[PDB]
Amino acid sequence: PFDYILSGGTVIDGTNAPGRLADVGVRGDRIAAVGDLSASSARRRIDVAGKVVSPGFIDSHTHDDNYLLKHRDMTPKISQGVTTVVTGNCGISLAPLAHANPPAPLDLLDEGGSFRFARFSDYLEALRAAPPAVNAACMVGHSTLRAAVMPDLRREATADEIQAMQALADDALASGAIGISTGAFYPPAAHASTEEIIEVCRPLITHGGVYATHMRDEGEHIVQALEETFRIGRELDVPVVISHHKVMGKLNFGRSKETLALIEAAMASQDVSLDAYPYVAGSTMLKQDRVLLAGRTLITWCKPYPELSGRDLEEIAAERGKSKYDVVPELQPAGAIYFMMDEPDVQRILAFGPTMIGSDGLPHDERPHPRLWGTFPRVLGHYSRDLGLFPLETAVWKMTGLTAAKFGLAERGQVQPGYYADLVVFDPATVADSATFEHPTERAAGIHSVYVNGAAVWEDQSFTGQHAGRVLNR
Ligand SMILES: [Zn+2]
Repeated sequence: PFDYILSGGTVIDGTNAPGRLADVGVRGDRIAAVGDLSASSARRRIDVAGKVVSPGFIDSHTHDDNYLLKHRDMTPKISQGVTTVVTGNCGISLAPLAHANPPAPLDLLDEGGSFRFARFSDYLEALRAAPPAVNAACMVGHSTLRAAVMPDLRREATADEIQAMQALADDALASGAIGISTGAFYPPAAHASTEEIIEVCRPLITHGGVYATHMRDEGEHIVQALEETFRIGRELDVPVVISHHKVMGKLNFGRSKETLALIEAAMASQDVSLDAYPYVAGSTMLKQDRVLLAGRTLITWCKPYPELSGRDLEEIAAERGKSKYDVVPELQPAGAIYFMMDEPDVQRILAFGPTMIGSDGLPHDERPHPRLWGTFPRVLGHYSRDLGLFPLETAVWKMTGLTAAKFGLAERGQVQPGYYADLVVFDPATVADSATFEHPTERAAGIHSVYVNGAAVWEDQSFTGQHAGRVLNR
């Protein structure tokens, strides 16, 4: 007999097909059957009339590396329907690095002494021994590798340093990492050359992993950064994933037309993917950057002056008699939210066929960007239903089947017999992001229940206590 059947709802199967009335039966960690299951014995037949049963949402871009260890409930994600997270993005991974004061932006993962894993395998073992509520597909970050190996980050790595970093990356992949990410936009890797990145990432071909990247620049020089990324992909001969695609700064508004055209052209000749979050503001370390600081900027946390959390940086700066750019050093380390994108570009990028959804949530932040709690329902409700940017099945595909295919997460991302029972039950009419910039931790509406490997992890608007997630391999 099946353990349970989600009966009477509409199945949106993750393959980008209009929903159809069908039941979903689960046995253990697997979807046993899909269709009219009235004739199948089941221990429970759960009524989900009026709801959609879809595959669990796979987050396209997280910084949950440490959150998985410290807050196993993973409430910000499971409350949104997320069942799997891709970690170790933008060159930032929790492991391998034993360091009491890692360089920003690695601090976005730190709760205080969190960087304690000398080997990547140590980190994966900790996850497997105390599993989180969601599955984890983990990448190793090139900036973490530089921090672990280089005595001086302000220059290109020597061959010896490249050898040490490549060895750590190869061990990580052998242990289960699904790829390597870079973020040369950030200080720890700003001096890394294209060749350094290529040499450290060589093992991806041998292990069948992916190359993910926070491009070197996402503004004035985004074409050069895209070309660098495509070149790295061709040299590595592995799939590339462009993280949180955007065009930032007023001088670049509207340029999504140009960037998406370059990406679409590259996709015709090499393997390229991209993801994005559904908002007009970014968030990361507080950084002295003319473009990030051009517009409205809010502080998310601040080490030297904790009282600044939540404040408007222009006010802080002006009261200190400085521009935002000049006041930044005295406030570091800190985090911020930057209103530097334009709605038409965000919509064009979200609607671009291949764009996967990634929240880019920064879970340890005191006053976080709402994308941490509202990304997926914002796409399903606001964008799909309310604005009609894409039909619901396409919005679901962009956070399920597409993502599972690009990251190579076998037997996940689709409601198919034999696949793992990572599932979401949501009300298409009411699903909505409730988190706002003012109240960024509000739980989404319309998420009825969420299942990971067949076990309910979210029910009655609460974590069930099921630590059902698994560390995944490509
Ligand atoms: Zn990034």
